[PDB]
Amino acid sequence: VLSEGEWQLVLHVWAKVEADVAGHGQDILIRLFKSHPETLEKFDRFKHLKTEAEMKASEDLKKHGVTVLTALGAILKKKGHHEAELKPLAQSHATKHKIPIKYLEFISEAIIHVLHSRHPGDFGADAQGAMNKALELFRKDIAAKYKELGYQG
Ligand code: HEM
Repeated sequence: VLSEGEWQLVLHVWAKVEADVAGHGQDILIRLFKSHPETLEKFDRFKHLKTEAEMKASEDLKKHGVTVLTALGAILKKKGHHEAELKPLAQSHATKHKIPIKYLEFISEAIIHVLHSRHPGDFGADAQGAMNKALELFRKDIAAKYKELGYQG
């Protein structure tokens, strides 16, 4: 469980994410796609994009980056009590999108990278630690839904 201390750190950097969701959402998906190319193959919708410059020029990709960060933001502000929000999310990812839990680990890593680039003084070791925990709790609750459905672990 995150402490109320750790959540404060989490929601304090998230409030600045919210200052430019689109921006952050674009950087995050691009990092994920470049670092883990197989992840791009899960999107029929963005599969055509070949270069970083193309990804950057895609307004539709920018639009999906807000969709994603918007769903994450709502979960995070629930501080742990996110079951209604998480559920539909795990359902669609396991069963429609077929996204392995491992791929959820790579986007976490992408998020924590971008946050670090964008908000140094706001994302020290301590907040990095808190965000990592929040995303592990995310991963863990989603995993328990996947196993219940007969996907991944
Ligand atoms: C922070 C983790 C993530 C969050 C909060 C998130 C959120 C969303 C949401 C809200 C949607 C639209 C509604 C729905 O279908 O659920 C969506 C669509 C989707 N997500 Fe995620 N997602 C996450 C991670 C991933 C990852 C890692 C992948 C693949 C590598 C993935 C693949 C997709 C695909 C294929 C769609 C369908 C989009 C479309 O074609 O319109 N998601 N995601």
